[PDB]
Amino acid sequence: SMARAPPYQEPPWGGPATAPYSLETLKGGTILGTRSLKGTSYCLFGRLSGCDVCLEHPSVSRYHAVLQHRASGPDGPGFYLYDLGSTHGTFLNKTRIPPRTYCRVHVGHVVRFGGSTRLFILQG
Amino acid sequence: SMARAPPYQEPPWGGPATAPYSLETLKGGTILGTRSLKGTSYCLFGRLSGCDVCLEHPSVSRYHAVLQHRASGPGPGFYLYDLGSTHGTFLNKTRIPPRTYCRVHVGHVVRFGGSTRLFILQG
Repeated sequence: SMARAPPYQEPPWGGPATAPYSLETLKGGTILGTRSLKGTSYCLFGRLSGCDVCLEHPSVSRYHAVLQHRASGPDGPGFYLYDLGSTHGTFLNKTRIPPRTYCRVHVGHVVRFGGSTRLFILQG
Repeated sequence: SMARAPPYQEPPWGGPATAPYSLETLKGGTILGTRSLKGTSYCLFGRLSGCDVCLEHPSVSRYHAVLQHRASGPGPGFYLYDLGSTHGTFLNKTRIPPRTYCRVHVGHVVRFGGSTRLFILQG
């Protein structure tokens, strides 16, 4: 069979995060760990082991969503959520975002994928 | 009926938040809602009805803590200040010292006493 394409193409405006932004995980009222976004151009979330963040919940799509960073100017931050046509949705605070549409993630905003219990907080 | 005034003195460096900052409230992995911090210098938390954020949990003090904004000059400056609460104020995974300003970076989590409610500073 013909080898599948990668699930996502980084847009021309994408680039690595240079400032010390991070993603903090919450699970059911409990603060878990923090993942640095420094040096990250984009973070791919999904149930497949090949994702940058591998979610276990069966409602999460194999390739679910991407958090894309906009290239920093020469010098707030430009992070955008992009749902890959997920089966059970991507949520930015309470809103289910439209598929395949870049949605700005302001600092402190919460992201949830499908029915996963994990919440991800963009932090500065 | 009505209570005494809170034991808080707005510091000289305090001033109103002009940018659209807010507090997102969570409980048990569920997002509850958002509280705008627009047009306020400080947000008072506690069990008394006079607080800006009124918590019902009995472990939350009558006047528990303040989130104080630093006056904008010519990262936002928000600082948490526990009013000597009996059962503590938590920032990140730490119970903060009483009556000490502690920087709350955007997206960081605040909790009061034994309450399961979480507050996230958002931009």
